[PDB]
Amino acid sequence: MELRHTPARDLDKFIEDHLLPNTCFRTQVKEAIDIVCRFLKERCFQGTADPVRVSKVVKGGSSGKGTTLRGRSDADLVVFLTKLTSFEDQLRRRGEFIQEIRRQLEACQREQKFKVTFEVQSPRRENPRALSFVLSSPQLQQEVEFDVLPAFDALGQWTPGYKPNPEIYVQLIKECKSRGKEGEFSTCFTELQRDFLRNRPTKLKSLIRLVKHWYQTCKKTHGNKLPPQYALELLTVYAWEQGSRKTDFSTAQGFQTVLELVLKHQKLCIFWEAYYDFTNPVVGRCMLQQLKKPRPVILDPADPTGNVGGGDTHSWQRLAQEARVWLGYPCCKNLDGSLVGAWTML
RNA sequence: GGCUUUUGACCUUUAUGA
RNA sequence: UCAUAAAGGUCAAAAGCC
Repeated sequence: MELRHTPARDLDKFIEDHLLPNTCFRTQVKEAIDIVCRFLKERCFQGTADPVRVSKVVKGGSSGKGTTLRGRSDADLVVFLTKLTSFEDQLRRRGEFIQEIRRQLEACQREQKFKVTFEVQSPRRENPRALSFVLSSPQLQQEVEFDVLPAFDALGQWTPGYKPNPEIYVQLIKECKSRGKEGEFSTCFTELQRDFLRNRPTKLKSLIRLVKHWYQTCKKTHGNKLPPQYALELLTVYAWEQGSRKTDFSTAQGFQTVLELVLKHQKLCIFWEAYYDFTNPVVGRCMLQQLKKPRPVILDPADPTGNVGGGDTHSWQRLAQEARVWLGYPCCKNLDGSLVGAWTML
């Protein structure tokens, strides 16, 4: 029943029975999300003496991408505030707004609205990106974990399917590389990150789910010294774009392709021009600098300052060693014993 | 041939915030 | 119009099952 004992033919069956989200489970999470969202915009930042307001609460993480694994009762919310004027503004006052959110959550708890339990000092205080807590509500039938991140609304009103004005990227690059905070404000472009995955073929998302499951399995051996999970998601998308491009493909072949790409990480230089490009001199120069870095280079399609590769070859070494082992498992093999084969790249 | 689910798309509408 | 949840209808993709 485990993935490592599942034959290649049966990968889609494994995904269906173990990875695809459940209806009743998902409805609980969505209601929990609405409860927190309404708390933020109706209670937390709504006082008449309070100038700060919520322009939008954006659902990030896997829930925004539609790549959620079954049994995952959690949500990552980015709350964009009208007060922040810049990225540096966010970097300084984020600890302040997190304190306020926590104080209002305590107030609602005092008023017996719901029950919240905060994560105790897993990160050290200063500088935190998120407020972490578990929500318990009488309306809900299960508990839901939350990560809430206050952010400067860099995109403003952005419509999916369109390129942001590059001037926001110029602003980002200037502020980032002035204080060495490359990739620090990728959360501001959460909407771009989920948009990059939203319209992908259904089976590609299922493959992402499978890759994520494999990743988290390895994560129980190595812990947090692996590359970011987001890097594996981008790598999976890259594999499909270069080697398949079809709604219908072999799940096993896609899986082996990603594993082999992990092995060949020393030659990975991956980027997109989905939301930015070389047309703007400053932006294009930033892109070029990134492509000249030690491999693997996997540039965030939403943030030109972010190399998801991590700049840690040790993490990729540990993942490559898992990749080589898993290539000998039944999940990459036909019943006769031979490998299903990887996609032919370009 | 049929059903269901998951993930998206489109046309309206409701609530809340901007 | 954007964000979060929901209502009605239609469409698509993939998967599972009969």
